[PDB]
Parts: sequence; structure tokens; C-alpha cells
Amino acid sequence: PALKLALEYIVPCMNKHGICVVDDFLGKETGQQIGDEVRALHDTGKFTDGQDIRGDKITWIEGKEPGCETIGLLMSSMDDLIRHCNGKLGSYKINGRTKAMVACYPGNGTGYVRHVDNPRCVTCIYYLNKDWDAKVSGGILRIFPEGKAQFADIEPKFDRLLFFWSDRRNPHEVQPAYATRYAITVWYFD
Ligand SMILES: O=C(O)CNC(=O)c1nc2cc(Cl)c(Cl)cc2[nH]1
Ligand SMILES: O=C(O)CNC(=O)c1nc2cc(Cl)c(Cl)cc2[nH]1
Ligand SMILES: [Fe+2]
Repeated sequence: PALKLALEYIVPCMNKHGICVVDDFLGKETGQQIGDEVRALHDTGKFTDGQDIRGDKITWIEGKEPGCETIGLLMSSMDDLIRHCNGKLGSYKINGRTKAMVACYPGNGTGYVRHVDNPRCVTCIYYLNKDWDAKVSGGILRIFPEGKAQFADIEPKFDRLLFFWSDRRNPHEVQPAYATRYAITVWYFD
């Protein structure tokens, strides 16, 4: 229930850590339906080059396109969490969000050099990779939260939702992927 997830977990977590992970966000059935939609997009060659900086291929999805209705459901689900966060007494307001950025790292040692997404703004990432073994497949998101002496390594696990502040508080990189690695990102801003 968004009301509870936002107010009891996401807000305090974002306040304390600036990074929040929610596993099993939508469940396996819905998650694999999104997986199947992303693969269909990928199989038709609709992804364009995300660019020495990044090896990903991407497409932007509004959520109402034929074949994209479950991706639209994911977006509505993220929207509701953000709405409950920004509706808290004393909170700043979000005025917009991007379309869904569907991204594929097509193995072959592709990754993303360390960067800052927006050098407020929140990055929301939903991962789609079932039984991902990072030891063999790579693709770890390494994040450097401000204030911590350690970095955090986040596996791009199926049905995992990740929030983090998009600004210089959270530089991050995608370590090289050696298997096809899928994710969907939405940025919430202003
Ligand atoms: O809870 C407090 O004492 C301050 N924090 C906030 O107002 C707050 N507003 C927020 C809005 C968004 Cl969209 C997100 Cl992800 C976290 C937030 N945290
Ligand atoms: O896939 C992950 O686990 C992380 N991905 C990224 O950091 C990432 N950051 C990005 C920033 C921009 Cl501006 C664009 Cl277009 C794609 C990105 N992809
Ligand atoms: Fe990024």
C-alpha cells in the first residue's frame, strides 16, 4: 500500500540515506509481464545508442503505447509512491517526471562510467533481471552516497525498485555487464 510504503519506509530512508531499495515491488507475474514487454521492444531494434562513456541502448516509453501497458502500470505505481512522499506535510513538490527510460546493456562488457545524473530530483530504477549472478554477469550499480566512508553495490535484481537523489550526493557507475541487462528509469523533478 503506497500510503504505508511511502510514509513508513521511503521518506525516512531517503531522509537518512538518500538511497532506498524496495525488493519484490510488483510481484513475479507483473514483473515478468514488464520483462516480456521490454524484450519485445528490444527484439524489434527500437533501442538507440545511449551515447567511451556508456554502452547502453535505450528507448523512451510514455506508458500508453500498444504493447507497453504493463510498463505504464509500473509508471503509475512509481507515480503513486512519489505523490505520497511529496504530499507529506512540509515536503517540497515534484512538478514533473520523465517518460520511462527503458535501458539494455547488451552484455559484451558494456557499462556506464561514474557520473551524477543531475549535476529536488529523484532517480527511480526498476530492475528486470531474474536469477542474475553478478559474479559471472557483472552489471552491479556502484553508488557513492554522500557522508558514507563505503560505497554500496546494488545488484540489478528482478522486481527491485531503487530510489536515490539524482544530484551530486550520489555519484554512481554501472560495472561492465556480460549478460543482457535490463532496467527502467524514471526521473522525478522540479
Ligand atoms: O520527512 C521529512 O522530515 C522531510 N522529507 C520530505 O519532506 C520529503 N519529501 C520527499 C519527496 C519525495 Cl518525491 C521523496 Cl522520494 C522523498 C521525500 N522526503
Ligand atoms: O542501470 C543502472 O543501474 C544505472 N543507470 C544509470 O546510472 C544511468 N544514468 C543515466 C543518466 C542519463 Cl542522463 C541517462 Cl539518458 C541514462 C542513464 N542511466
Ligand atoms: Fe545514472
